[PDB]
Amino acid sequence: SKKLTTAAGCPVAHNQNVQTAGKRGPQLLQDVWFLEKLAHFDREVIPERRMHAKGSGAYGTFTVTHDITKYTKAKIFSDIGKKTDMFARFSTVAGERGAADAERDIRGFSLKFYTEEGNWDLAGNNTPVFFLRDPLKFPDLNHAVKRDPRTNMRSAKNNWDFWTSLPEALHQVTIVMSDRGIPATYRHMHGFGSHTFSFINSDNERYWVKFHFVSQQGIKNLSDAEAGELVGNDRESHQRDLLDSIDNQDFPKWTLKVQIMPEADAATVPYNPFDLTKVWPHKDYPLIEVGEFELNRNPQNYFAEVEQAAFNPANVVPGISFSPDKMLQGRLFAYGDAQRYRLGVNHQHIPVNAPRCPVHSYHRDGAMRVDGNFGSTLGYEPNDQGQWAEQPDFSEPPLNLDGAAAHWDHREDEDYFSQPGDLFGLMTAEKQAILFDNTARNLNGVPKEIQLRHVTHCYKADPAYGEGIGKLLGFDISEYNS
Amino acid sequence: SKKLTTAAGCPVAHNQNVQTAGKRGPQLLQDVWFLEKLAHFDREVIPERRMHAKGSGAYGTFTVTHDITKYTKAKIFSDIGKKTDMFARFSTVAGERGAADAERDIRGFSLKFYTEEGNWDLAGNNTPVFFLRDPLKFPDLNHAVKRDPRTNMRSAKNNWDFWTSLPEALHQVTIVMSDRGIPATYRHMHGFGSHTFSFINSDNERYWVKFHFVSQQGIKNLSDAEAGELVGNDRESHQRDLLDSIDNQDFPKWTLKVQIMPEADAATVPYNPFDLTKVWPHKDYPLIEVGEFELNRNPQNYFAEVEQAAFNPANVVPGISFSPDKMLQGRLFAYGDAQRYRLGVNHQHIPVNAPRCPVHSYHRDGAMRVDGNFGSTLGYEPNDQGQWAEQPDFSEPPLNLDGAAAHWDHREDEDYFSQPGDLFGLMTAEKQAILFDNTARNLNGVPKEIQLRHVTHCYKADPAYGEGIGKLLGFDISEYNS
Amino acid sequence: SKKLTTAAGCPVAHNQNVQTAGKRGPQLLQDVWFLEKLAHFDREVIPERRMHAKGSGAYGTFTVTHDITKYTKAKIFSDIGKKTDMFARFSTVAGERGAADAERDIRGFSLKFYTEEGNWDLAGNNTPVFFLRDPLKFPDLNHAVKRDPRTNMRSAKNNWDFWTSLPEALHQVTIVMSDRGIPATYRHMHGFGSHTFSFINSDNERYWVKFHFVSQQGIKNLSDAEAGELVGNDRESHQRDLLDSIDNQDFPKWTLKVQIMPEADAATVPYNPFDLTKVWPHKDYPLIEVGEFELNRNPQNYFAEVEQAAFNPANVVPGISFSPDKMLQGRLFAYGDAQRYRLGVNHQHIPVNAPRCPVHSYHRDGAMRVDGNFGSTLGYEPNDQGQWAEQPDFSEPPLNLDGAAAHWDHREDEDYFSQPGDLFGLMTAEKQAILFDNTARNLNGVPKEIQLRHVTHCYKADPAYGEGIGKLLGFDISEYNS
Amino acid sequence: SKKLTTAAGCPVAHNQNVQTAGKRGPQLLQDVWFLEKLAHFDREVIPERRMHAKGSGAYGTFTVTHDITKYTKAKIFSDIGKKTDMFARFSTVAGERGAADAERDIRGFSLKFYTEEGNWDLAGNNTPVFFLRDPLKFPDLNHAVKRDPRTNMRSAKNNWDFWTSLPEALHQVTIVMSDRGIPATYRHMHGFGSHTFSFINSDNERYWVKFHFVSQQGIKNLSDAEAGELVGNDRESHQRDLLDSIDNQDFPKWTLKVQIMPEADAATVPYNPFDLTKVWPHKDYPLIEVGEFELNRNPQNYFAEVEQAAFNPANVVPGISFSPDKMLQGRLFAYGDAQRYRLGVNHQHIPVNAPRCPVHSYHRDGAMRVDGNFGSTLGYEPNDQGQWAEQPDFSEPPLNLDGAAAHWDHREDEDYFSQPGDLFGLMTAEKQAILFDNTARNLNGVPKEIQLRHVTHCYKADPAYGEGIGKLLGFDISEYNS
Ligand code: HEM
Ligand code: HEM
Ligand SMILES: [Cl-]
Ligand SMILES: [Cl-]
Repeated sequence: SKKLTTAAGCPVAHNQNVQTAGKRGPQLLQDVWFLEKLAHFDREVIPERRMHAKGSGAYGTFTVTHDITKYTKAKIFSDIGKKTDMFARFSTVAGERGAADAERDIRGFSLKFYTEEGNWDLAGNNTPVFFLRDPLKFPDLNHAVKRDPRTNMRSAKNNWDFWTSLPEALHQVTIVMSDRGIPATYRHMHGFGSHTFSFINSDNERYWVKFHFVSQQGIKNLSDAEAGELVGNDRESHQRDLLDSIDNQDFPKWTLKVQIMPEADAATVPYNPFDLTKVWPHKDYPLIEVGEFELNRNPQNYFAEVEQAAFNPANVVPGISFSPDKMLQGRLFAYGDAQRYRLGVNHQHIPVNAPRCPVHSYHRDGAMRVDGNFGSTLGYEPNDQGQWAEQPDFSEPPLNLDGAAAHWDHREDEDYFSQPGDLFGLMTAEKQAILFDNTARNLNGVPKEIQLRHVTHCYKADPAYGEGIGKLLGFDISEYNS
Repeated sequence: SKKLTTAAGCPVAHNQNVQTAGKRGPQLLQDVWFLEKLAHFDREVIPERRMHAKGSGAYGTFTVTHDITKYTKAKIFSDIGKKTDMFARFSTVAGERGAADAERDIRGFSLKFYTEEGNWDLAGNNTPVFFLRDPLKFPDLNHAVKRDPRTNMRSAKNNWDFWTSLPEALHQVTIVMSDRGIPATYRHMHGFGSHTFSFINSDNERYWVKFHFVSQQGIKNLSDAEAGELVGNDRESHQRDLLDSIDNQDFPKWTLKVQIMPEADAATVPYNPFDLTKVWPHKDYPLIEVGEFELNRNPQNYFAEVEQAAFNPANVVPGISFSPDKMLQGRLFAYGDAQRYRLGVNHQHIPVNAPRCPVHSYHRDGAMRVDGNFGSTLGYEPNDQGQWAEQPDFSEPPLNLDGAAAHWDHREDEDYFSQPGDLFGLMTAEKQAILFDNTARNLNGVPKEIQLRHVTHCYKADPAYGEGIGKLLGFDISEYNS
Repeated sequence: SKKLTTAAGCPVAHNQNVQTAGKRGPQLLQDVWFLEKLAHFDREVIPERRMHAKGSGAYGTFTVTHDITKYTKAKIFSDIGKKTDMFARFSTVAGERGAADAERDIRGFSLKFYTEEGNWDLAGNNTPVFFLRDPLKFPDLNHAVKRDPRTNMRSAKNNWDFWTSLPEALHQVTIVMSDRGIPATYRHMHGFGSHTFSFINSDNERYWVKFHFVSQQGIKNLSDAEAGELVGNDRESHQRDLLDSIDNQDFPKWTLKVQIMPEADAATVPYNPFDLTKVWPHKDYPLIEVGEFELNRNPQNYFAEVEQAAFNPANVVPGISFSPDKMLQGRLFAYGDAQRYRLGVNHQHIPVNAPRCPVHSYHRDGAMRVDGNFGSTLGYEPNDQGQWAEQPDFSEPPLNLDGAAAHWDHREDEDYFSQPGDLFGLMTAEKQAILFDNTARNLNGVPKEIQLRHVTHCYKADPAYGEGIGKLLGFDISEYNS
Repeated sequence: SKKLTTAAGCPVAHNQNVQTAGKRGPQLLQDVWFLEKLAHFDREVIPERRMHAKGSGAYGTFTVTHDITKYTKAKIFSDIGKKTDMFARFSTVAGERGAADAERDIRGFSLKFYTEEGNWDLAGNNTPVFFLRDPLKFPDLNHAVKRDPRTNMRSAKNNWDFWTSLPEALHQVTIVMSDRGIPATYRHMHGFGSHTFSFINSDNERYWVKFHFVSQQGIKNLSDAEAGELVGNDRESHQRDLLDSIDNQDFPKWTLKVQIMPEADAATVPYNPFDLTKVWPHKDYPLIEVGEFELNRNPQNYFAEVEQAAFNPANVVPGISFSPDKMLQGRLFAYGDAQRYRLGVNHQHIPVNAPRCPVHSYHRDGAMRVDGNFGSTLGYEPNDQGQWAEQPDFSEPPLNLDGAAAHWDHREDEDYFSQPGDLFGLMTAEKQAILFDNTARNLNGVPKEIQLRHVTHCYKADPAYGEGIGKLLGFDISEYNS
């Protein structure tokens, strides 16, 4: 029971010395434990995630505290006090596997709720917005923010050339360059679904919805100087903090709140409600409390439960659906796809990914089939056994459409600057000074014409925002005020 | 259960019609069930086995009937009446996935015994010998007996050019060209370990051993004409027979018998006891009966239990070990290697491959890790927790060695023809004529110089053997006389 | 040079005998040539195709004979006498690698044209129609026509339960049960795109199109009895014929003809023009001649050129596009998905799949990257280098849409029987008798209620069609005439 | 030029906006550029190396300066002034992709020489020795020095529990805890083959050999405090240095020197000459200058040329071979094994891995076969076409052997401490204080019984070594005495 065996269950007699042809002779092929042990060792590693490769996870419990059942029939939300198992992974974005935790970056805020009608995956971020309006730009973002093909290092030129070429990116650039760019720990940041999603209620009415997760620990951040110091001591600071806190029974909590928009308002609101680079004003759609979750159990094995974790935005549950946010649409393809490659087609048989409700999922065979493959069950539908029966009671209402099939130009909406301006305007002088200093030092070494492209965008958001950065870089106002 | 869900447990509402932009419009990406179902479908297939790709499997039970505990300490054989669950896979060799069952070919006779001290895999054949003396020639044999690189069809010239270049191959060539080359069913053929292996007893004494599995149904074969007729009707004849026999409770049995040679005898016998192209004469080493098995249960799912089955000759149990047969030696590497590629590093977690005894196998991580991965258990040994403790009481005795590390030429042993001669001499005239006819027709269209090479080898086995084929082909006796 | 080396170019001295500790000792691990040779051998096999696994390929040339540039701007059709190289693969559907060539089945008719504006893949069939109207049924078809999960054999019950559950399948069921179900060779069958596609001209006007490939060798078929005799002798009959025909310089040819439907007609025609189970009457849309191709070159290596060939219906070229045929829509996802799994992400660097025109494809990294990965070229767009510039001149016209996003029920169109009834009406008494016999024998052993379901459908197509099978099965007319 | 196409060479019209059902409608599946672009993106990542994942590479040139042709027939050394092109990768050991360059760790020093008789791979380290005597302990070392299964962080307890269990590890622990544990740059460290290898001359005589690479830039190191400050600023410090140095034409250089031991001396020397934890004293075998290499080209693409680089210790060339060092013997299996998994079976067709000399490597098929697969060339040997002809002229002489096949206990050699003591004795008082300090801070938080185990080992090496650490930890000399 601490006794070593082979994978086939044979006792291992020799784990210290290989078999050789005499004391000083070469090694024998028939040391098969050596061959097995090293062959499994040689295959421990699987591909990292193409985005958010560096991260930390924990298990917890979501509890309903308020009634939103008029808007959604989702079983997770059905009764006050109702508890649901869940799993969260927090992460950086650009960093690879052993990259520093405490970098200036978006943080992933990824939740799996093990509901009675399926795993609901909400792969959120610590920001309500993102850089892009169209998912075609996503591989380009990755290539701009990660390592240069030649230098194998991040390139400020590549990063800023790309960002300055997409004025719609200004909102999230501002957020990442602000004081919230480096949370002090994963417990001291908020979470967001970011996208507009939808709620479907008992009567098949549709509402557009935003998910908000409010930290009960409050917001705490690190300056570039504090982060560099921390990173020099510990590339694993945020993992360390999450693990230690839960082991110390200091369980972090977040309050789920939602914004809910009747289907019809989408046609009338002054902002595109499906634009990922924009929020819905709280004045227009106030936050509505729903419940809270708390993270209260560390995984026993990081590789099995965290590295192998897969969150798919397409994994929704009755009462929760998508929206025509083009960014969300693209994500409906890319995650299942990336996860089948990264983890194997049968990766939902990995415990962390498995439903904790009845599952009868049809798909047969595939690599590493360990669940019995449904035994002798026939594989085709329609069939004379009524096997693999669809469930029409769960059918969503149609969605009205208007206009031709085409590549519609998102730049028809040129409101790239007002929401960033609003954000900047709300900052204290200290927060504005931090913003300015972070941006200016990030722009160091970046070719002047790219710098000026950014300063111009900041100016259009708010003249004080452009000027704050322009002054630090040594530009005359005339260079960026047109 | 009948109701259809996604892999994440979400009810599936539409399994008949995809989502489109209007009745006559193009398909929408947000049909996420379509993407999941097709993405899994697209990944059902895994690589087939490189050898013995076509096969049939069943479960059964082995029972000890005689006491051989004087020679082996293996728990499987420890008590008369002791029963052990097992899995068997029968197969052709050259045929791919949907190739005909009823071909002229060796048949695989592969057994997995779920013992209390590990899974014992014996991947045997329906013949006591093989074509080759050295494992380097194995890929060459595959390339000669399978599809030509250009034609994509088997090539008589490739096959016979290769066979005629290895005079040692004559024993197994004679067998495959004899009436035994096409068993009528898997139930009407014998099985053999083929290789010399070893038994180790309670006092750590070593014996060399051969395993023999004698069909209790007896031997039944098909002629080329009968097999062709059958194949034309049914490429699945042997699967159908095996499955149907078991479904009608006519369970096939085999009797295990062994030859046992004291270790010291191997230096004194007139033949090489580790030459896979040779048998041990029954006169020198009589068959010693051990027990019997029956196959009494069909797999519920063929892909998960038969296709994914992995038999590795290196999976031995205490009391059973290997020998210096170079062919056996090469197989100690190749199977685990082939199986990690074909099935994944964690394939021993697939139920058919899993031990039924205690397993504490050390290896961590790897693709599709579903077993918990030993949780938080440390991964290194030596350690201060007594974890992963080796088991020195199961240590095998040393093997004495003599001579330098070198590529010793097996052709020092030029006894290529005497055992084929003995086999031929024991055939009735009808069996000899069948041999002559099968060989002559197999050699059809093969260049004459290659045909002559084979006829010469046959003549050297027995003059009547060479002449029997020589006459059919129109050769003058002086052409192969010398 | 024919001298043997390692993969790293080191001379190999010993390819006949492995290195051992003495003449009769165990094998040494340091025989690294053995390890490398067997490790590569162990990895020769990749997954077969999930459908059409069994096949044959050849290179050839397409030549334009007629002017259709009024309808399409595609460069392949731009000038009379213009030659374009191509590769074709013909195949069965249900058979695995190694299954019989001469089975009753659809034949794949897959073409890759190496045009100056990209590879145009047309993955067609030897039939103008198919069994299904909706791509969700495809994995079900696979599972119904291939091996039973338990028996590992084809199942008449599974196949016919499935087909009788889909009355729309009757058209293709009729075709596959007719004398055309077994082509005598690949050269003696027609090819079809089957789907409605589109042509776009210089003025961006869209026409709907069907592609027809008319065999210049004529149609030749085999009966079940003739096919059985052939299979019994040769599982590779159609490969043998194609290879041998091309080596003998008897190059097979087909004439490309098209049906062309103005965009506005689609709304007015009495049949759904995007229904894969229906053809467009030649009376309404006569065949328009375009050109011809001949296959004149056998591949040098079958694995590298044929097995590794990837045909993706999404690989269209300017002037050729898709249609809202839901079956074609589903294919736009499945192939590239299946192919990246089967062949690797970078399979388009395999010579057979590579374009023979300017290519600058942007995708970076991925497994087995051999093309240089664009060197130091930056990887993001937009960028300040004008790199990865889109080509707006090649933009397609918008497609007009109407109606809500929904899973629209295709069974709104209940015209299941008229086109099968028409096809039957065109058959001679002899061809009808063959159809009746083929169907009755195919329904042998199938549960009576399933048989009756098919006969009922055949009855509704034409009373004589139903009665022909009904008689052979011993049914009274009252059992199926309602 | 600079224009975007699909992988099949079709021009891409829309790279900014995905195709939707109207301006604000959901995304259409038929946007096939989106699917292709995202599917390739989703598959960019391959597994990182199991050890030495973090690294930097460059191309250079080796020049022979002096004559050692008396001892080796290797072509690379055959003539003074002879130039050989090459590639080098330098690396850390424990860090993943993204981990800091400037950690306390062994550095990998890995060389590929493109010789006229094969690629000679020499995967060395920046140290002449290593922690272990037996290759079975390698996965244990990985699991001890990398991330704990539960915490996902490195563990001082795990690491030192393991190192203190292996007294033989002291030599390398001393070196990694010394000032040379953090090279300032890759240019400012030495390289070593570490293992005893062999040289074979024109007369087939064998010499044992050690390879040394002496930095022409000198040795320069960073203290823990200096390294932490650097890491806080830049995780890519060593990549940055190597890249910029070469771009600045400041080409780093190393002189190759060898130690050469006649075969006979191996039995007479007072140290095991095949013990990887030991050096050969310069007193007995002085360094003999051979040539130098410079690194003078940065790779064009890091992924394709550095990440995909594979160095296999078994890739030796005529004139150079192995030794019975158990650790070297194990590496002969593991690297090819790991690389086939990580990179694909055909990874030696990746340009950096490709030989420039004649290559005729035999192996057929396998994933991503892009080289032509030897076209129609037959695949078996022996054959009648002279194909795949072995090269017996390059045969190596036999190695005399003595003793039984057994798992021989290396702890028969109890000389664990003398060489670490010799090294300690040669350090200045300042470098000794640095050693004490690095070690004592490394032991922080490690259970006292483990700490004491290490101090005991150090004392055995030299009383002042043990006392130096003992003092800093607050132990009395009597607690770790003798
Ligand atoms: C929703 C409908 C369909 C789906 C999802 C589907 C799926 C597939 C898949 C996954 C493959 C293997 C691809 C590969 O690995 O390269 C394949 C092969 C093939 N299919 Fe389809 N199929 C569909 C309908 C059709 C139709 C309607 C046709 C004819 C018009 C067709 C013709 C072919 C041919 C010719 C091949 C073999 C291509 C080759 O020679 O490599 N399929 N199919
Ligand atoms: C039992 C002993 C050892 C085993 C089993 C082992 C195993 C491995 C493995 C699996 C890798 C990753 C290989 C790849 O994916 O390309 C690796 C990398 C490496 N190892 Fe070893 N190792 C051993 C000892 C050593 C020793 C003694 C040295 C130095 C003399 C060394 C130097 C290196 C270097 C430099 C690399 C990275 C090669 C590169 O730059 O791509 N290793 N090792
Ligand atoms: Cl994949
Ligand atoms: Cl592998």
